[PDB]
Amino acid sequence: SQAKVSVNLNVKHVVGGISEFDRTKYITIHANQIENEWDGDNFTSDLRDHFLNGFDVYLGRDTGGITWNLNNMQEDASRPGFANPSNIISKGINTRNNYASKTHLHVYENRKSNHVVAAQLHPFWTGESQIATKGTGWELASPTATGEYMGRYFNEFYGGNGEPVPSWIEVINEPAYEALGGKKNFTNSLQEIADFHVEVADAIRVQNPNLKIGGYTAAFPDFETGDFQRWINRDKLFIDVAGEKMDFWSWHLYDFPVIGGKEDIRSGSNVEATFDMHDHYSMLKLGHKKPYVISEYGAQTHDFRNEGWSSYRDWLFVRAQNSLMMSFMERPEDIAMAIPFTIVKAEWGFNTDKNLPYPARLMRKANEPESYTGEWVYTDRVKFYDLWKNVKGTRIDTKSTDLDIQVDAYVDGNKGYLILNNLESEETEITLDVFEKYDSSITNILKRHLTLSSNNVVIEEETFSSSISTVQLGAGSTMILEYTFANSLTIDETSTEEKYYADSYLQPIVASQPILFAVNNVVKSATYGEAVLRLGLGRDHGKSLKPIVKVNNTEVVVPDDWRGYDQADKGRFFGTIEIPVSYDLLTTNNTVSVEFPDSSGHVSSVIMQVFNFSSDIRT
Ligand SMILES: [Ca+2]
Ligand SMILES: [Ca+2]
Ligand SMILES: [Ca+2]
Repeated sequence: SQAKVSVNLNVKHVVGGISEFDRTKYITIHANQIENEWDGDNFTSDLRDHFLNGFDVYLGRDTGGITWNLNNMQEDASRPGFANPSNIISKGINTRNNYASKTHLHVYENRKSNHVVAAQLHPFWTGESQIATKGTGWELASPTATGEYMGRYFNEFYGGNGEPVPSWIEVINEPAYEALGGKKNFTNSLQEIADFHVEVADAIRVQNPNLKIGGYTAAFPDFETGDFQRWINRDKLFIDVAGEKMDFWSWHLYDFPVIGGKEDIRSGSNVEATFDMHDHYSMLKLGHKKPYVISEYGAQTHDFRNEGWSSYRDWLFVRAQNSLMMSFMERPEDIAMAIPFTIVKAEWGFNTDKNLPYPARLMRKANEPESYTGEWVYTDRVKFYDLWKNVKGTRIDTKSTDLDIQVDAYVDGNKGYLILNNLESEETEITLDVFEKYDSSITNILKRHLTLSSNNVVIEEETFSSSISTVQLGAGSTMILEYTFANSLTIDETSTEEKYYADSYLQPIVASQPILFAVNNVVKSATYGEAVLRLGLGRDHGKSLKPIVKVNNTEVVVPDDWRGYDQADKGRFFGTIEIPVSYDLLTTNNTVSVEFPDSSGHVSSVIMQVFNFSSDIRT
């Protein structure tokens, strides 16, 4: 594979007003610094420091606190099925006081800006699978009782002298996964879960109206399944039923690189189509977008579930998290918080029947996999953080000739961070076209290559004293070039990205029948720019993904090589084809014509991604 990556160090890339890397939202871990797992017999005396400070990692998410407390909360004697308010209060005092006493944890509040808390499914869920509180043995009366508890919980177990209230409250973790029949089900309705969210959110807001509340924390947002029936029955329905009650959308986005020997990957076009369709419908139905909390993402490793830790298994996660995070970094204004699902130790997740530890761990005992003994040492998932430890600064315009090379770049004064992320399993020779208007010289490039070498995660580093023109980006690998310039870079050009949504979505594809889309009110706020027509395509394998596309009745070239892999092992293709559209083809109200040679499937979403350049930066 070969790709040319253009890097315009003076062009700030703005979207939704955001043009700074937000490590508090992106470089995160599914932890809370209060968790005992940060302590213990660790390879270092201060794991919190070594990890959170050492790699400048942010927080975070936890569910056990609210779940344990509900599981052990006394019942309201006057209102069966409700948590007793005075016991929520009383227990909250002890929690806040305990927190206040953990003085050495208080510094890490400045890393908890996007604290996410989700209720676990039980005993919060009031549906058919509802169980009584594990400790006190009573069943939540209603979603209202659940929301009231949660509302009281967040009022009493946070604030005051205790832990600051979390910033993102997910109503309930992965409510549909089991109850609605799993990832391939598309017939079951999310109606009850949606009503659950509305009712819980109403009750939370009653107790605390200043909590951002989200749902439905989908385990697997798979919109295309069953001719998009799954989308209709679940995620569309959630927007329809709960949209006006949610402050944010919550998703878990997991690549499945090794599920029954299949490679079912969200990274690339699929996750893009997922955001695209959900955004598009949200625009059509609600008239606005909501931020996403990706409270779990990365990879799961099903074919390894009967195996312990391995570096390669960490790789599968590390590769997924990179490729997925790059997509989240393209949409900073839509991302409230994205947390790779990496638990510090997940001792609570140890599988005693299998004598295997939880798969998703920052730490492992040194003697693993051979023995669950020895001090806690890092898994190779730390290499992700190691690689990203320095990324900060102003996002600048980057571009790849190959959509499988996801590029981003951030300039922090005289430090430049160029991220090259390989969606594909091919090594790619990247030609670097780094343009800088003001001659500012490179004093140093630290080339940090996070890749798979001998089935282990490694960061291969080379250092350079002058510009480099080509790098080898490994298969599925991520490279950060940490540039140092003689002087702070002047970022006086601007690429303002605005996204525009067709007046229609989810359009059935009929052979030789053009699907006509209006993409209207496109502000061409500059003289120079470029646009990306984003066609969400949901089609069976074997159906064409190269429609004839016209923008304002001018035919535009549809790439044969879309962002990401082929999706062969996925149930079907669901992915956004990113179609270069020239700025001069764009007008205010645009028609998009999409015509396939074959029937079936749908143009799930149509988004015109418009980039408005302060100057002719492409030429
Ligand atoms: Ca770009
Ligand atoms: Ca390619
Ligand atoms: Ca591709």
